[PDB]
Amino acid sequence: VSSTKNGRDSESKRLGAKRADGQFVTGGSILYRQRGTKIYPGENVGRGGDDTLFAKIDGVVKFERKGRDKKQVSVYAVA
RNA sequence: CAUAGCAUAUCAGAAGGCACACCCGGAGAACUGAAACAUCUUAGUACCCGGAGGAAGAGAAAGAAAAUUCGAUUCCCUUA
RNA sequence: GGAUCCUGAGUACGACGGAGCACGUGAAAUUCCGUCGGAAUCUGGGAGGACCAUCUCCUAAGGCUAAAUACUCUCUAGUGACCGAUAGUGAACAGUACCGUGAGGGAAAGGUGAAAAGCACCCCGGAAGGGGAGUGAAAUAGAACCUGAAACCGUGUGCUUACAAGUAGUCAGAGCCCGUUAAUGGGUGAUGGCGUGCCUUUUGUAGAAUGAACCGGCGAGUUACGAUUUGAUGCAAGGUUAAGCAGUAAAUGUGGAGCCGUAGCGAAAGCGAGUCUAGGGCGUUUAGUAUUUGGUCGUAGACCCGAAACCAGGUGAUCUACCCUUGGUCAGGUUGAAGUUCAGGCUGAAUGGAGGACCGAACCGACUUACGUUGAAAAGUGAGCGGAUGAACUGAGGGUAGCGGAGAAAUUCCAAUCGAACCUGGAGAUAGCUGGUUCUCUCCGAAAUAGCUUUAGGGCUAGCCUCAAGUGAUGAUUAUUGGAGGUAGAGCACUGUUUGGACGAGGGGCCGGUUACCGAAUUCAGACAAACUCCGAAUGCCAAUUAAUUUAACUUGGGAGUCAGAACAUGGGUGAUAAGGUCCGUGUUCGAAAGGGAAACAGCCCAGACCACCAGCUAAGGUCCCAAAAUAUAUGUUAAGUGGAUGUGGCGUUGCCCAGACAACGUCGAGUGACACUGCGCCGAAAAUGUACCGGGGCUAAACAUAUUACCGAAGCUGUGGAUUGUCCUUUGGACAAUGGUAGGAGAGCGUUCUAAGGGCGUUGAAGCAUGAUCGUAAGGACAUGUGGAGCGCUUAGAAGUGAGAAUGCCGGUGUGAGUAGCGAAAGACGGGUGAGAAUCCCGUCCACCGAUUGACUAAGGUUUCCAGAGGAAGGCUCGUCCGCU
RNA sequence: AGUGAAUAGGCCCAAGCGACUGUUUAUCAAAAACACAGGUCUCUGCUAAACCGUAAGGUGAUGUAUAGGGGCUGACGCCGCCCGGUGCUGGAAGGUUAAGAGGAGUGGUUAGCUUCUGCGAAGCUACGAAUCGAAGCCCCAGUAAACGGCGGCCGUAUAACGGUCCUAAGGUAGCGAAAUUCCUUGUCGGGUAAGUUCCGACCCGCACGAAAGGCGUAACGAUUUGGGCACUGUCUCAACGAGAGACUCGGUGAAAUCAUAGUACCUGUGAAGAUGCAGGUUACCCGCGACAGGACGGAAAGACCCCGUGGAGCUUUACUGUA
RNA sequence: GACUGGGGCGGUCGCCUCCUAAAAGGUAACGGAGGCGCUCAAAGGUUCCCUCAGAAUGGUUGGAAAUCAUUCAUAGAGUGUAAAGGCAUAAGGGAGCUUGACUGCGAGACCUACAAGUCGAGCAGGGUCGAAAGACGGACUUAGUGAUCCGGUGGUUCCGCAUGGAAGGGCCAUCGCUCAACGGAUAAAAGCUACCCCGGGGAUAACAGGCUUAUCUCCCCCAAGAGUUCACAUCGACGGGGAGGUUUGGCACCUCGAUGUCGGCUCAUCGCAUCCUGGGGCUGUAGUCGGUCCCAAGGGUUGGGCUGUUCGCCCAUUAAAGCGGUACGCGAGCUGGGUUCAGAACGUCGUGAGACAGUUCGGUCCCUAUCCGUCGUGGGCGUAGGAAAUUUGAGAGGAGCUGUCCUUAGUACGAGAGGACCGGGAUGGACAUACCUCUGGUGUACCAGUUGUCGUGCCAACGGCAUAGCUGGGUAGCUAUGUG
RNA sequence: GGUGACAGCAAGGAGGUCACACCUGUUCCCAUCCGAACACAGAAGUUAAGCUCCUUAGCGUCGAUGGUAUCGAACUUAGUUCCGCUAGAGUAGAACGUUGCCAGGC
Repeated sequence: VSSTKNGRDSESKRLGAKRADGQFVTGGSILYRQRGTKIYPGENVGRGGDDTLFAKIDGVVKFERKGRDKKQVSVYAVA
């Protein structure tokens, strides 16, 4: 009988943290999924063209603090 | 004229029935499957017609092939 | 010898249209039919999957041709881990009885005994039937004849019953009567407690949702060939034969065509423990193969039953429609439209009497209304009513046939069937839909959800279940530690909403201006947000660990089911701050869960049933009687039984103060009167069978409260004995245990029929049938006795038409309704006769009925029914001595 | 009491629809439906057209336009504006452009006569001015008892005329609240009755315009619809008689149905409407006669509604074929 | 075609962003909001530099402001495209040179049923910008497509039929139309059933039951005033507020192997939210009139004309002509007018088959009562001796309604006309009950009489049949309209 | 002065060619309407400003203690109890940088 104008939405992307602080990761592992730079790269960490943070060596991840509010993620080598 | 044909005297050659099971011909569906349906499938099946034999049909290289060859046709097992 | 003539004509070949070849017409190469066109004669011509060449290969346009091969309506001889009378052929005695116009469809029905010795004779009886007696091993072996179950119907008897409320049982329990597989014995049962059948389908069924009257028989995952994965066994770098052959329709023997493996990779040439494009994929660091067993799958009808329909070949116009040829019927009345004589000046004295005429019988029809509706009748009867010389009614013959025919037209008719008749076949059509699907126990045990889908009550993969093999901390819960993150709450600093309160430059007041006033701006002043935040939890999430208790977790395989969910409490959307509403999220319980409480009451509270007991402690809820346990204590409230008002309850301050404050127009003496946060009340509150919520009786506590204690209360836990299975010290026992269950997965068994081998039994009595107070954890097994009169167990192995309570299942038998509905229109009375028997048969004498017919003929059609004598088993809606019956 | 019994038309006034006699759904419809005698329109020159057949052969018809086949319409009597498939026979003549012939002239190649370069003839080759002329170009210069419509707006409830868009006009008479109008029992009204649904009186034409005929009739009629007079148990309001059933006795003797039954009520509970559950209340056992409240009574696997990649029939400018 | 708080009509169907979403991720509805089916040879790369809308300040025309300088001026600027998350390392605004908007690959990871999708260090090769480190595999991030099959263009060191070219396959690169219902039935496809059939479903609608109560009927709570004026005698304006009972709707829990029907007829039984009668009171009741309330449930509560009607308007009455429940009480008790059936006429709308919901005429209502229940009537047994007759009454059921004439009284009262209440017996009535037949009447099927046709015994008189042939009277019994 | 580890904004006060700035420039490499920017060449005079030394907490930044709730559990169907973890406001209070490795000069 009636006409509903709404009814749209998109598929949810699975953004956010992917590995845990203190956890041993492997080289080229994805540590955080994000639109934008909610968290910056750090030591032995890169960013891809989707704003994806990733490791560059085999180590241990620590989330830390960059300036006064900016946050970053690093990987430190020796396990 | 002559054919056709009329008869006559002759041989009875046929006609009907069917084991339609098998075999050889003429004609020839649909439901169904494709998760609908039309090319396709069921299927050259069912059913109808003929011939009708004890078997029918095929068969003796204008080939198969590529070797050094087999060697008409028909049937079984492989290749599959 | 090898080319001097011959060497298979509308042929070969081409095109347009089709077809057959595994092949959808492309390269159709190869081969055929229709229409047309249409070459060559051996250094020729045709083929080798388009095609051009070298190479092979062959010589069409003529004919015949054994063997090895297919099938069985038949014949003779035989065979079977094939059926035994609802089976096996439809058919053991039938294409019959019967049904249909026809094509066509199509049953039920075996049994005396060894031998008829098949019951001489007497008694009762009209007879039938029986009682003796006889024959027989045996007549409860007598033809309704082997055995003889159950439903259902009776006669007798031990116990019990006329104040009683019900799924008919179970547990307790007197009284009376008995005496067995003699054992913690059997029958019946005053009286008390508890208790809403089964199956199916469902979120949920006592259900007023489905199915079944009862009892008996029959009635549903099979086989063949392939594939995958388990178990077993042989051989092993190998393993194994197929068809065929000699043998018995067996084993065995033989027979290496083939198939798998020992090596893979790449599209492929190819390379090779490597290869394809260093870094990568699939590989190498070896066990396979044959037969057989279990599970699942594929092609077959593939677990069983069930459509509406489609197609093919046939049957029917003896019903009905229209037509053709040849024949019949239509009582009586009424009426003067060109009839017609005379008389008059064209109507009077007169009067053929026609017509889809107009009243009415025969005949044809069917408008109203009553009756009838398990009918007298699958379309009728009574009373009225329409036509009744016409387009009338009707007989005998012939003709049109299903995409058809016929139709004064209604989808109306075509054999009681028609928007497409009937029969047989394809055919076991298809049915993602409903129903049904048959012995026992032990262990484990879901789901009602993603995603996609011409998909939405279906399916597929994932999730969750089960079984086996492997791997080894990788599993779970708490501590102590880091970490990612914007919800509750709060807050306005940003985006928007906000109400009051604010300041002058200026368009403006004017006669350019004043100034208040209109608008925006900034301004001090303060509430709000799912799509505002910077200031942020509790929890939940990931992880790491020399941080403690626990027993999981994962990978690869075989097998599934599930895809309708429900209430409750908490977080939210939608709706109305509705719904036993609807949609998500986090838990619980039902589903699939018995037990106790809530009166009753899947989903609420407590709690998870292996089995025995007339042992004990407790949970939730309870302790006056029903109905177990406190009429228990001590101490308080309640008087009501089940919007505001002076209603009352404190802590309070207080204005006026006994100098005399509120009244009576100075008497008067003890507080006055106010203003509130809180306790019980107050009205507040007005439906239909019958008191009606303590469930009832009843209660002033037996109400509601608080604080102690006592006790009762479950299938929870503990005692005692037992079973089956894990678990592991393994003394397999002492323990550590465990043991509700639907779809469904796994294991172990019980019975039935048949076969092999070995041992048994049986006329001194097999199987079957009936009874018993016996044994086994269950399905089930014995033994004793009676009946029966020739076959049947056990042990180990093998093979299946291997188990029924449900399908509005199929067939047979027998109930209930019930001594009930009905006995089909219609005159009978009396006397006599015959008879075992008479309302009913025969004979009277009366009396009634039809009275254009219930009369007499004549047809079609039917086929002996017709006459006489005998007879009453069945038939005849009662009877029967009678009869269309024998 | 004289048709002394039995038999034998009820009438009158007003309206629809159909001319009439006839025919029709065997078995819920007998009629306004179908026919009909007449009208019309069209096709057929005869081995006619048309129809059945694969065809041969047939019917039409042993007929021949005063004859035959098909459609519409229905006796009798009174009764135009229009052809629009982006437009259809006439008057016409200026025309334009398809196919074809017409050739003043005009070029690569040597391009003579002139090598001191130009009417360039003429060959193979490579182009081109005149003026003329088909259907269509035209309002395609017919058509309606053929499919059809009869316009929108606006002055205003092409309604009356009044200015209009564009076309073929978008209305002849006649009728005019309409088996058709919701507003609208239109407003007007009236005849009849005590009280309405008892009969036609303006145009104020949603849903109007003439053989898919518009108006009038005398006859009809088991047709529809009103109003009177007879007359009556139709009713007030029932009573009494006569028979057949019923009901008692002798005889004979079914059927649908059925899980087993020792089968009460009220309030409640519950798959939300209980003989069977809870709490109460009432009730000795067993028949016959009568009634119809409940056993969600019996009967027919709901015909309404939805669903199935189920079907059948019909239509069409659905898709694909084909006579 | 599907979805769908039944279906149809309507809307939608793929992808992106945000809320709902409960601080990881995920998460529904026909819940609430917006975008996409591209664009850019620079808006790409790399080396440099460089940094506010607005306000205030003034300034040659000043559309006030664009153009002009100074004070700021938190980024509020701005970023091609909606949103969110991020950016002054600018990822924003200029300049140079350029094309990395390259060729092979990739340890490992995110996401996920699958097929798809996402990110990547770094290793080769060959390069652009920068002096150099170094940076670069498009774009601040995330939308801008869609398998396979067939078909079409070019390379090749692949196969290719005996051998060899070779058309054709294979591989590598590159295209095009359609799949928007966007996991695409093969890339070709409309309607009416009212003759409708079969398989199913209370998984899902229409009636009745159940829940709810927006709506509906009512009961309470608070006020400017009208009313001459006096708020409250009368009404309550804008009004908003609490409740109670469930009648048009919301929901889809029983019933689709059937719970089968609207009005009327016959017969009831409950309620009170009272129509009459019965009590009372208030009055802005002079007085009858009346207004107005409260208490009160026993009994009563009508005859017709029109419409199928519920409902509704009208004529006459009456003391009065209430409002509700009971499957909108009652169809195994009745009818069948309305409406859901096959025929037909008209109107409108469709090409048409048909439809509408408009009309109009015509159209088949089954059942033998088992159990419980109800109304009547019997058999059995019982109860401390057996019988016959009289009784008591625990407890049940039935009956309680109405109107005239007479005082009173013409007194109260009425400046006028108009008219109080109140007391006695009685009275004879209307309905409905329950007796009965003496009276008026009905009927009388074995009673008396008159009469017409016919047939028998032959005149007549009888008897038979014509509805008891017909006509006129009528005993007992049974009766109303009669009497109590 | 340079680089390098975890507090600001401004407001009065002063102090010097050792720092570095203020200036002199168009003269050159640089370089744009403008040597206003950017370059380079001066180095005359100089703490007036930037720099630089407490500093004022006035603005700003941190941040207590009290304790005003939401997991768990019962009671109940209207929010009440026992727990554990405790916010945002807001008070007090601090606070005008601790200061890592070199030159020069101490």
